[PDB]
Amino acid sequence: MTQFEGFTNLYQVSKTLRFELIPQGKTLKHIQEQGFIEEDKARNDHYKELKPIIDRIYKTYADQCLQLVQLDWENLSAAIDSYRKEKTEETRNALIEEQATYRNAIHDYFIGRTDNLTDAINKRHAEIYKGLFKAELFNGKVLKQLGTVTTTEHENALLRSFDKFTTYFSGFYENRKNVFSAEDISTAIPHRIVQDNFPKFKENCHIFTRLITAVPSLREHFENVKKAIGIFVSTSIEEVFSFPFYNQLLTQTQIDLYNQLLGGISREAGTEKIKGLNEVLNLAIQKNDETAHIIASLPHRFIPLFKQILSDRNTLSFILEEFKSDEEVIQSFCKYKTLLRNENVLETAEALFNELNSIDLTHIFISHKKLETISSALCDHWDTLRNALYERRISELTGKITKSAKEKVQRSLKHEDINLQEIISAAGKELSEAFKQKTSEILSHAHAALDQPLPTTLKKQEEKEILKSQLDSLLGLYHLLDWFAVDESNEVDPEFSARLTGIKLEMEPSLSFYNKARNYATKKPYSVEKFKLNFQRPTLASGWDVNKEKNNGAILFVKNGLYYLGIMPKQKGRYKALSFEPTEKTSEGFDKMYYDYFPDAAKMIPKCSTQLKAVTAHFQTHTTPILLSNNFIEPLEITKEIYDLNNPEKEPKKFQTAYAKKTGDQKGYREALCKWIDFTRDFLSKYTKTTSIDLSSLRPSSQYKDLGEYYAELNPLLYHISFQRIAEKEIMDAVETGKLYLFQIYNKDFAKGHHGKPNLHTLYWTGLFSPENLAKTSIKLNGQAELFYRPKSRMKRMAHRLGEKMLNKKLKDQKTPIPDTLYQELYDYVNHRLSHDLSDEARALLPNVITKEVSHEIIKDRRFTSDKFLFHVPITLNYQAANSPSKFNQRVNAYLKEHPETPIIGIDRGERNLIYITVIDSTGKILEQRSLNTIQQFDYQKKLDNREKERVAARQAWSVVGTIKDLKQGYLSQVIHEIVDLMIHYQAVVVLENLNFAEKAVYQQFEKMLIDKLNCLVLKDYPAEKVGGVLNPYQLTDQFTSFAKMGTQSGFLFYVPAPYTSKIDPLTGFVDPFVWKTIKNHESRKHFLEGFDFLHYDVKTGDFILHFKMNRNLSFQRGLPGFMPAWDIVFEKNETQFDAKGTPFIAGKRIVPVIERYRDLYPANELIALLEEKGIVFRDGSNILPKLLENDDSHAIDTMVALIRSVLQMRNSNAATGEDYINSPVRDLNGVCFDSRFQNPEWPMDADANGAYHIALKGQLLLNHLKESKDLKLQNGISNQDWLAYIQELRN
Amino acid sequence: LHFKMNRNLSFQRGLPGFMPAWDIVFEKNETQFDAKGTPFIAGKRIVPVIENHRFTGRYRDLYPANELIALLEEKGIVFRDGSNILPKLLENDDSHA
RNA sequence: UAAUUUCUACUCUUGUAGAUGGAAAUUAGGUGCGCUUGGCA
DNA sequence: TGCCAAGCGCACCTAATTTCCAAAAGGACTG
DNA sequence: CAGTCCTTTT
Ligand SMILES: [Cl-]
Ligand code: NA
Repeated sequence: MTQFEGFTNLYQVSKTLRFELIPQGKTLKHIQEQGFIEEDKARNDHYKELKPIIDRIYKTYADQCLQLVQLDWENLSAAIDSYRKEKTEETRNALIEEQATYRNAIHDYFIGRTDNLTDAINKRHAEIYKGLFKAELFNGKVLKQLGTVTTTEHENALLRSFDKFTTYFSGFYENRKNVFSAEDISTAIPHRIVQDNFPKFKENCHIFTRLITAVPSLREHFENVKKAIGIFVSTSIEEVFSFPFYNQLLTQTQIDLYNQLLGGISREAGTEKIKGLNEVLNLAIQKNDETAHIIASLPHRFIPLFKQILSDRNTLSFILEEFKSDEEVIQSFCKYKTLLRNENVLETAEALFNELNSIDLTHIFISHKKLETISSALCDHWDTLRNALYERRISELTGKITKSAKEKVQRSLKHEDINLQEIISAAGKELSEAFKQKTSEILSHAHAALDQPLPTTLKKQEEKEILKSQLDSLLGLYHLLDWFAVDESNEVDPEFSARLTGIKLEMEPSLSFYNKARNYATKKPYSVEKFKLNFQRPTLASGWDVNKEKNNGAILFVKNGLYYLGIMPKQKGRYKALSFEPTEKTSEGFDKMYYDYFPDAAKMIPKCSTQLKAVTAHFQTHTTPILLSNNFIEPLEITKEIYDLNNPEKEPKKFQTAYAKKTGDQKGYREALCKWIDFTRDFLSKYTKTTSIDLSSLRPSSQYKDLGEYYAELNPLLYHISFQRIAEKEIMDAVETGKLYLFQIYNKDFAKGHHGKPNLHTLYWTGLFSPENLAKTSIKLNGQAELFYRPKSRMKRMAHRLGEKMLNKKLKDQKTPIPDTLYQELYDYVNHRLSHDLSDEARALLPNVITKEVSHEIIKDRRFTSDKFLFHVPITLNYQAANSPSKFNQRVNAYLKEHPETPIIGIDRGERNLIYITVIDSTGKILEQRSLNTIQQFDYQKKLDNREKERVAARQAWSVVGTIKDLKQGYLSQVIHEIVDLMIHYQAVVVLENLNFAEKAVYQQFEKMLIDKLNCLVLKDYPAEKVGGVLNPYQLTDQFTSFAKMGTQSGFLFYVPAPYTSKIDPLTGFVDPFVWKTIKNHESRKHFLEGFDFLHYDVKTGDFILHFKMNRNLSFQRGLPGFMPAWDIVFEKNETQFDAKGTPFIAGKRIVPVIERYRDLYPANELIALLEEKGIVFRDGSNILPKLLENDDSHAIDTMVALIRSVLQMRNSNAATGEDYINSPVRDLNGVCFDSRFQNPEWPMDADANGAYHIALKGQLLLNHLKESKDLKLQNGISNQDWLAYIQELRN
Repeated sequence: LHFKMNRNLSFQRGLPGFMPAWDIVFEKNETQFDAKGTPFIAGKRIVPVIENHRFTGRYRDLYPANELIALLEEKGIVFRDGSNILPKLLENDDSHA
């Protein structure tokens, strides 16, 4: 049978380790003498200047190709339409095929293999493309064929700075292939054109069509917008939304024009913005007329296109020019301030506002657009002023006050500019005072700011704050002046209008200044960055192989449990390359690694045999075999059969499984497969690097199903590591003469005083060089290691000064933390600087604190107070396995069917908890449940919330923002740790919400980290040879590829829909079945009431019972009949009950919305109240519902229905009280209503816990349905109805 | 101490009155003289003496302005510049302060 | 209120516990501020 | 205590997805 | 050239 310990060595996992390098002997001196750090820093800067210049080549060529593109998009449109309407696998595969067709068509323009062009252009293109990813960039040929464009001397100086060193760009080359690729990859121009933007552009066409059909008036409105924007003059609005035009939307310039048709164009701040289509639509919806509803019911928002890869963005909107220095902003603003002084704006403004005290307030108007801003400023609420205006006008109407008249008044207030006399009359003299007070403040602060002198730089935050407040004050005055409606439509006092407009014009630059100052001041300062080291070796540390040591300059050593990196630089003088001679292992010295690798057979074999030039040149005009002798102890035969096998016309090769899919030649497949493997074995037997490799463990060629299976077994044999001893003399002299740079590879696990557990990464590294691993490779050392230099980034400041005492964050408990609010007090107290008497709570903790005097000076941020050499080195684990797994989920599912006792860990994002776990057994009973707001005695939820608020505050205060991703990782690392221990201890499935069905970041980040961890899980404590140790990692999730490609299962991890997991009774499965949106009138509520069979009082219990059949009130339901035909809904007597800990609560309590804040509500009590007010007999046990209905009192009906809705509100929250409970309105089989307030640990302790519990239980649904299934295939999602039916049947 | 009346409404008795804002003043604790000629200390308050928890038999003379000067100088806050003190008082969340 | 390849939390311990896939390229989005036209009874 | 919709501009922070993780063939230099 | 060492490849 299967076993949990059988989840290992299923696929390769690559990782990077990071270390510090400590130079030894005269290494640092030689590095300094040779001036390598400066040289490598200079390369880095040259790379950064050059990259944009070189990028100009790609950007131009790409646009030149994309301007010529003319495709027909109908077929792709159709495939999209098929797969959308019918959701099958065959329609998908058709779209995937079509997608790939369209991509290749776009790509054909780049490579010069498109029929839509002439032979001359296709010849020119292929010629350019042939040189885009080589050093042909740096020669000028590709720029010679592209235009008569040319480069400035400085640009040529840069290009020649990478002479004999163009390989520094060999990664860049890959990044740029990723732009021009035809593959289905995000980085690529074709993908962007085909799978990103075209769907959008298609959808836009559809939206346009449907809109102008429903509402043909829009056609011209849209055309008019285009006229007003001044783009696409020769193209009518119809053509813009036709497929052929999409051929004109492949270049950035045109995409931005398209986007601004949707988007509109802003001018200077304060001026009217030109509206685009999407705004015109929004405006039309917000009118709430008939045209609005028609539009609101359709799709009413065009989708902007994504940008073209690499291309610079353009905008027709106004861009404000930047300040360049502290000095420039201070001068400008200082001048503007002086202008405002000499102009006499504050004294005019004050005189203007005074004018208001004794002038006809009928001839002063307030802008309709500002009425609500003024309300907030001068009144309790934003609607105060409107409402007072409304109510006053209503009171002034003549005749019987119809509803239409009130309607008319409301409509008048939307547009009309209101005079100040009316505003005052409606709101009261209070308003006059609030106005005068506010104008005083704004003038007072403005005056203060003009008098207050400016700082000398903006280098300190205190200085930026001086700048900010002065701008704030001036902006305040600008805002105040902009309160007044000044236009000549209203009968404004002529003087007032002229004077206001005058000082408004003088104040207008405040806007411009405010924005520019912010845009400058909130810039982040150049922080120092580590840069790559090369030591004058273009292929430095590219790969470790003995045969490459003389080119790549990097070797490894071991000596007395310590690890060293050997770098062999190219010095400035003439020196013979350094050679190392082994000796007897007894002699003192360093053990040097001899690394022996033949990379991926699949590529290297053809590279060294079939794909040779001489081979290709021979088979071009010959059919006779060719025998290779060079690097072969005996000659290797290349026959035409073999050559043509790896070099076909046909798209799939005859030995790839794709030829088996495409055709039906299983004979010829396996025959081609055998002959190729045979040939590989012939190569391996003869080639110099492989001939001595024992391949007897390989099987006979004929027994391999796929080529991958073969290469999977082969590659593990083609890598070996051994050590030989070099004498101390050779090494020390090499260091002495500067022919060797020797560094200790270091982390804190190598400290003299290290005496604890090592970092996981240390364990990987030591496991890598362990004897077991050398004999049978589990961990491989990979090439492409990198060395970095990181300059000091902080100043040395010891966290101490003299005889300071340091206060442990935890008590002698070594468990209980000191409150955040008390720490500084206790800290200042134990260092005798409190400045006041100690608080009572501090004085209570005082006896259990721990202090440590400072004997040894430890440096804050020490690691960053001096330059460091860093080293990144990649490794691969589970090396014996294939590179990707096969049918990983099936293997888990197989294991699960044979292990029905498997427990489930539900994980939930909560409302009051970041993450909440509930572990269930295989019978759906809770083993454990807890919030993970606190781990290791630290409240991460509080720390995170505080840091998020700081970051907002920073943003608003033009202060340094900083990062929160580090704190998030800190937290999630602890969480991941605890989930991993639970999984291992329980051998359990883990179940999370699918987020496709706020604080969704912290949970998304979790998902990622959890999977990455479970892809390769090593537990420090476990021995190396035990499953879960370093040489046998656990692999419990499927190999992560992308979130895009992720399904509802990744091994032991499962995703389930969140709906109906929190607001659901744990004992019955009951959910509120009603849609309260559809209960809105006296009519709807009364039909709703008529649907219930009875409501009657039970004198025994004190409860009311309301009987409902699920087949009634369908109009008001969500179409989820679940499993139960009826429910007795219960109004619980509002009596005292006691929880497990002995704390009381009131049964049946609800917490309902107020929005003042929430209100306590006792339904049963309130029902009795209603019935007693109405005088309706109920204590006999009679049906109350006919009597409420026959009476036909609408307020009694409303109340009753309001009460029903409350009773059905299971979840009841109040942050203030910390209540967040579930109380079910229905009795379980044993005749009791669930209440989390009882604090029974068998059940959910709160609402968030209930969530996790049902997350877990949805997983259980998947495991139960898997068992019953005869496949190893998990069902695709869970419909809400299936869920409810499941859980309701189970519980009852 | 400036208070807008359309503010901190959670602690108000719901009696806005007529005025929008008040400049609450901590009067300097200097000597003033009544008409008869008797001296008194301006700004003086008479507050119950409180023993731990809730115990109040006798009363005591308090001088708010001077005690504020004490509290600021304790914590090294500069105030004779005319600068706003409120942000500085709650910038570090000192419970005593 | 300190030590780290680096991060978070710690300090019996000149260090502890857990985590940690790098580099390069690209793209998408978020938060904040400013502004525009509108909406809310 | 006022938010919300559609959108334009600026600052910076965060996340997702691609390539590589190489010895040796190939050939541009450089006396 | 013949060798060296950066460039490019499967
Ligand atoms: Cl829910
Ligand atoms: Na450790």
